[PDB]
Amino acid sequence: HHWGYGKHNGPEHWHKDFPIAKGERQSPVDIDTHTAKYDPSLKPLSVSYDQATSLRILNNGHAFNVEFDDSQDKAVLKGGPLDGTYRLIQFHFHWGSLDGQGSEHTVDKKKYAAELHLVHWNTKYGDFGKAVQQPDGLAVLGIFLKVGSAKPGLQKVVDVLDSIKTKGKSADFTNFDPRGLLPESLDYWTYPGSLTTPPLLECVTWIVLKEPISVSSEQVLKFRKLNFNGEGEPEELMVDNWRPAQPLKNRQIKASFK
Ligand SMILES: CN(CCOc1ccc(C[C@H]2SC(=O)NC2=O)cc1)c1ccccn1
Ligand SMILES: [Zn+2]
Repeated sequence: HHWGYGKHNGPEHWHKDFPIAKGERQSPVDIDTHTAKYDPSLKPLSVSYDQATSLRILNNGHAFNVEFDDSQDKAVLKGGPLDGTYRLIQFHFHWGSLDGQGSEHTVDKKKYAAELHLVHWNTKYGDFGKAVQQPDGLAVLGIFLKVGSAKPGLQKVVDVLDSIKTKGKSADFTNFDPRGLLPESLDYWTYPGSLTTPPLLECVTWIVLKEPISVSSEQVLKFRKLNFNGEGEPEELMVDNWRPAQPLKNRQIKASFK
């Protein structure tokens, strides 16, 4: 009886195994656009993905992860609210059963169809496992997806999903350029939070882009054909793999833009 997104093991149950689920800096949150404060001291975000080396795509039973070589400073996030250098380790998405839900963060209570998370770790902690034990260990760049025109740069991801349908399947996934998943603007909101799955560690500086990317209905329909289950188990469609908004508590969301 392990955690997941069902009636019996979903977010409302996670606190039993992971009491930090009720902590002081949990994610995601609703972004109240009128109460976020413009912070003119926030720097532009530096996204340096020119040298990114993708390796593999994995269905881990909760999402699919596109994994990168993080053994050198090749794909790094710097600037914005961050001190020092954060290495890209993986990206994944959260999405819904319906276009009207799927994002983890919300904007004035609006749910997007999906949310992309580019996960980066602070190089001053040496490895990802050490970084998650630190309050400034990770930087996650969150990007909303809305359904409209196709995202050309997403299609290579969409087309490999047939090969990783079930939990524990992986495939080669080299030479994927994550710059093709970014919107035009790097305007962002930022706040201190957590991993949005168990172990729910309070180690993340969240950077959520204001501008969504557009993906087509066909692209997100292919996400929804993935399975939570392993091969030869009853089919459970991988849909609604999002944690809902958590209490903001004693936090301020800052805007990089007026
Ligand atoms: C290091 N580790 C393994 C898991 O740590 C995680 C890091 C990120 C994620 C993905 C989350 S965070 C986000 O933005 N969206 C997600 O889905 C999940 C687990 C540990 C460390 C201690 C105990 C157990 N495992
Ligand atoms: Zn995530």
